[PDB]
Amino acid sequence: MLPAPKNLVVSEVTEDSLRLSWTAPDAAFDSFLIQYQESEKVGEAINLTVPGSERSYDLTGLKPGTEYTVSIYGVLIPFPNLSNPLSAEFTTGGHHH
Amino acid sequence: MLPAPKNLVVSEVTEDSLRLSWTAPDAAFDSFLIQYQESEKVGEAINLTVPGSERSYDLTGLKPGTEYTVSIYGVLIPFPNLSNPLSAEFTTGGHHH
Repeated sequence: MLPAPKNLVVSEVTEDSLRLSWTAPDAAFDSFLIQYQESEKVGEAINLTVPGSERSYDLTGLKPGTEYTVSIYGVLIPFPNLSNPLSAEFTTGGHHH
Repeated sequence: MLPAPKNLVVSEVTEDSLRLSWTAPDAAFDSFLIQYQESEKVGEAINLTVPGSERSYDLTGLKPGTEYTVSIYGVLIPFPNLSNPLSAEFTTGGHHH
């Protein structure tokens, strides 16, 4: 289990936008996943992804006087799993020039 | 350790091309990595990736009467690792209309 980001805060609160900020734990991430949605309306979260270098993000296109539930996760993208190799030597037709 | 693909074979041998074929083990892959290079020339492998649905691939742009070392690996792309979420409820300015 990777440690969660810490201290999710808001600033630059307007009628249609919110600046999110957070702090990195003792592990670096490739990305942060930010999920958000109106706390009351029935429906699905909107998913945003930002590079792991980032510590703030501006949410935009929001509604005035409205509560939003915001969740942030650290994301680590593992290297792919490789099998053992299978090898052969194959030779094209004709003669080498 | 994922099991290797099996039975790497060649067909449609021409002066400039080789059809590779192989068999899947008792595990499915997202992709196969195919590395190939002239067996004798000093230099780097060429890396090709094909979807895990595939069981043959045509190597092209080759030299006549030339031996190529070919290696194939199964590739599995894991789901990303997620931290625990950190959540908050934030509220935009103004009044709801």
